[PDB]
Amino acid sequence: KPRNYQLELALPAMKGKNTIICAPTGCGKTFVSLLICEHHLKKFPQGQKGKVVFFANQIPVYEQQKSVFSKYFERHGYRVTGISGATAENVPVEQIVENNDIIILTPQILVNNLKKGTIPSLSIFTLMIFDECHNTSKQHPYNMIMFNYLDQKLGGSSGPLPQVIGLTASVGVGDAKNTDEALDYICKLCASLDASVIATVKHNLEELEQVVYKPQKFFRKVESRISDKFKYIIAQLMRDTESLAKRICKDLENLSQIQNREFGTQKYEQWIVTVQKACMVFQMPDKDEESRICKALFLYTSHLRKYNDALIISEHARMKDALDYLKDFFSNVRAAGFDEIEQDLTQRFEEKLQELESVSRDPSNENPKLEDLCFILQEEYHLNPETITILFVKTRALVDALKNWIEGNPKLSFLKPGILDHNILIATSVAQCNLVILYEYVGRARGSKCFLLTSNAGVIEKEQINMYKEKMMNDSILRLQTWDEAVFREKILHIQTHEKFIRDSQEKPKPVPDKENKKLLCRKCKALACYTADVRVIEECHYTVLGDAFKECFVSRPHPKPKQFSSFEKRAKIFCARQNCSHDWGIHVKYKTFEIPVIKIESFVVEDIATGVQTLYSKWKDFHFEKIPFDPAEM
RNA sequence: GGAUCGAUCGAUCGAUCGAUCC
Ligand SMILES: [Zn+2]
Repeated sequence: KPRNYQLELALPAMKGKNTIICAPTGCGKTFVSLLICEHHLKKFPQGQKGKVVFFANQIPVYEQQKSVFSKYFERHGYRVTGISGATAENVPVEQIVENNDIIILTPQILVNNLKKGTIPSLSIFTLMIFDECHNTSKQHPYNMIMFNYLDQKLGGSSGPLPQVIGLTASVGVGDAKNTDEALDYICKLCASLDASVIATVKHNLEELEQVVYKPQKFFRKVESRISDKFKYIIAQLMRDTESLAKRICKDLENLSQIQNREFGTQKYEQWIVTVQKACMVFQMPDKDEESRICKALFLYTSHLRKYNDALIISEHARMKDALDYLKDFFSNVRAAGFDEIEQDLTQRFEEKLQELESVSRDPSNENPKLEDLCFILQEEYHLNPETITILFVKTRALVDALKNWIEGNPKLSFLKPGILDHNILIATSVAQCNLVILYEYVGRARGSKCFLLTSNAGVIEKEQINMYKEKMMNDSILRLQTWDEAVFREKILHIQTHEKFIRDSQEKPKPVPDKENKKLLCRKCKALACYTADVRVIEECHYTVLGDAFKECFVSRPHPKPKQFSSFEKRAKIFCARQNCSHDWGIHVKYKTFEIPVIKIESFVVEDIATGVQTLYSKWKDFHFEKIPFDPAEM
């Protein structure tokens, strides 16, 4: 039943103006959107038909919205449907939009349609409902739809424009420090979404917080370990590896010029990636020993990166977990390669393992952060044995490490694995949620706690300034609601005019393609893969090769997760067809009836025939050449 | 495969991590 609370948010939208309706409850926002849809479709006279559209960004929320809209809008006789990645194949989306009223298509589908030519004008709709509209920041599908909307509006051909009624939970601040910058950011959001009112409950505050978030904070700053024998042994191993890596590259310290680097930090991983991407462009004229040098440097650098990841895991998670990670990596790479370099590194790690295993089993080397984590878990469960806790972790390499720790720790047995009956649900990013534990990470059950565990004061200061930013965002929302409509509409119109101007400004023309027939080579092998004259672009995003000689240059491998995406269907991945390379080149797909190995320029190095410079690109867009379109008439 | 977002880190750009969509 619609209560007065759900109507105090819908009143500013039923009048016929664009809003930024915001509520902390999901069910509340859904019911408000349903009431707005009902009041908007029922207000039209006879002869006209409404085409309200809903924008869900995720598949689960899309399914929930489609289900609730189909169950609600039944007695009214409105055709409600939905379009996603599993429905926009060989269906005339124009026929779906023209013959429906409450379509709930995802925003990427509407962006693709507006780009293709289907649905030329955006005036076909009469009410747009953006779900979680605080994502309208930059280049987002919501922002691209709003760019088309503002271009058709300010362009001087404004037709029957639709209402752009939004829906969010937090208006968001971004990186504002003073109240002026937060007000500017909220005005920029309201301009990009083109709304004149920010609906927020200012009358019904009594029954607001009965069944809402109502969180709490229990910051717990901890210290790191001191008896770091494992870190010392791994640092000695990495120093030996880096020392024996300089036998072929004397200026390895010269290739990456940033600062002093230390083992076990993200800066070391960045230095590793930089020295990898810098030593992969050698131009030795032998082209035979140069391949061995590049492969040896790639192997040493991959081993250093794995050791650095193991150090970070041992710093955050347990020691046995980092040891298991290193053993798993070594066992996985042992079956792929059999060269003397891999043998040397594996035998060195095996020599160190006889002592690393004894060091890991030492009960006096337990992490203190895991210690007081299990302590606070024990005390909170002794306080209440029916608490469904969620433990957020930064890396996905630790969501399973902490699960193994919970399953192995004898001091606690009441917990169950809940990697995302299941008591604790160890997740990474997003129900009851009776307890949250942000472990090194930077809405119900009134009485729930939220413990933040970290070994750095940085996260504590960031959470403090985040609470201050939430307070200042509430104050700025009150200040904006205090304003009238005229000056606010003029301000948002000026903001969107300036944004349209600066957007028309940054228009990069077509870069002049090189008429030279440059070629591609593997990363860790430097073997001739294919000439760029043999590369065909499929849909301005995907690239493939049609050469018969290229068909034998790779080897297929079953994909761990195949899923078709509106154009193709995945079948397998492709690897380099050498003795001990096994380098990830791309993915094998089917377009309509053919089998095509679509490659990625990330795992490739470009070599020119004119000069001979070896360039390394990241994405296809940065790579400029004669993009020959895919011709099905050939093969 | 491609795009998008967020966090961290490093010289307006780049790297890593995580998530989303097509
Ligand atoms: Zn290769």
